[PDB]
Amino acid sequence: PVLDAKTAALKRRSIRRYRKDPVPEGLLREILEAALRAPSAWNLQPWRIVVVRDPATKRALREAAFGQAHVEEAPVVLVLYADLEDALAHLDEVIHPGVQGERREAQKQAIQRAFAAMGQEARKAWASGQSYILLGYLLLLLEAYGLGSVPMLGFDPERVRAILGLPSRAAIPALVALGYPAEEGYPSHRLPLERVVLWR
Amino acid sequence: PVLDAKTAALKRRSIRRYRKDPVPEGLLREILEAALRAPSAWNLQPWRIVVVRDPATKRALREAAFGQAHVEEAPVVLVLYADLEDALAHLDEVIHPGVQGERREAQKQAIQRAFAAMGQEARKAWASGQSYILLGYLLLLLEAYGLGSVPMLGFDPERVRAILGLPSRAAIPALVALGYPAEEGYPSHRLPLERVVLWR
Ligand SMILES: Cc1cc2nc3c(=O)[nH]c(=O)nc-3n(C[C@H](O)[C@H](O)[C@H](O)COP(=O)(O)O)c2cc1C
Ligand SMILES: Cc1cc2nc3c(=O)[nH]c(=O)nc-3n(C[C@H](O)[C@H](O)[C@H](O)COP(=O)(O)O)c2cc1C
Repeated sequence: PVLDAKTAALKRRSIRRYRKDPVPEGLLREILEAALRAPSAWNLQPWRIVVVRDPATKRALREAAFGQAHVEEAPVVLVLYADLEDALAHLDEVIHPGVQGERREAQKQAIQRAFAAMGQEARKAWASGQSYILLGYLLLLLEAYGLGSVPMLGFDPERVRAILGLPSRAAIPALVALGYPAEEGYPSHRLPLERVVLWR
Repeated sequence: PVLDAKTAALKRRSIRRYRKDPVPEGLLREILEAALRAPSAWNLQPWRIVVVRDPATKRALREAAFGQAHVEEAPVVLVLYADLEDALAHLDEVIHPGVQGERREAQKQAIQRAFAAMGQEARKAWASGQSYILLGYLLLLLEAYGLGSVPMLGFDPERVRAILGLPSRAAIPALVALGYPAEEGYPSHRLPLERVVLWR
């Protein structure tokens, strides 16, 4: 009974306490397959995910996340990383299958030229930005399936790269702890609509 | 009959041709109120939205977006901008209402200190990243309500800032054209799950 998207967005709160029940791999795969349909500029999809269930690795990530207890307690921690260089080395995988021959090359050169003119920090920030569209899809879908989650930026990226063996060029836009909820979550407010939106 | 979140994510395609029917302001406000419940680091919510319906302004934005015709043809264009300095000047609006007295100050100083040590480009990229979580929520909700959309980065940000009178420090993570669909949209692929996800 997956929830409608409006109820999911209005009811979500971050959850930091979880039941001890495992999350079935079949259920996780259905959620990730739907979240990976998120759109990105030029269909580049620079996002990459590590699903961490091993207890020793979760304990190591808890230390990298300044001791946040939910990293170790949740049944599953997702590491969302962005690898622009892996995307650019495999551009034929993201170009539309109908766009072939000479059209494919012109699209591929325009993309390579745009990124050849950018530094390492700018590339990481661009690929991280696109990865946050996928994060928005994933948080709404986790709520719609009845799972709780907390996205995190409070961690040392150098330690996370070392524990998992990630490339030095990768950016890590978030860790996400998830599982079946054992708490309601705290009420949080948002700015009034009229403070954020201007009508023209 | 808002769609369930899984069907919305799996069926969405970008739409670039629209009917001439207007989008009622009451319907737009319900969608934006649900999308503005997206989460952000420290609840900072650095996103700001301009709803553009004026025909002359849409024509000016079409030129700024290198002539993309859907900017002028859609009934509504949303301009998503990020203003980190406006968020930091009003930190009392985002701090939890129960966190008062001395606790409020310690939270506010930690936030101000983190951003005082960053340059203008880094601040814009950080606020743009958080704004893409809201973009993910908004694209899924527009599909769930039966509207079509296309998010865009193909535009000159200096021209958009001038047309709307935005601050020089603002980043513009996307323009979004939307309306009732007049086309099915093109089929697009995503990478295989096993290419993007590693199980540990
Ligand atoms: C990108 C990002 C990073 C965040 N980092 C942390 C974190 O490191 N630890 C934590 O407990 N919550 C963290 N949060 C949770 C946010 O504080 C929270 O989403 C926000 O206060 C609104 O609360 P809600 O998610 O309950 O609606 C983060 C959220 C996002 C979107
Ligand atoms: C941040 C962003 C910027 C994009 N910019 C443009 C644009 O300037 N013009 C356009 O026609 N489509 C643009 N697109 C649409 C993308 O090409 C498209 O989302 C992707 O090819 C997958 O197609 P789908 O959205 O139909 O699933 C953009 C998408 C995103 C997410």
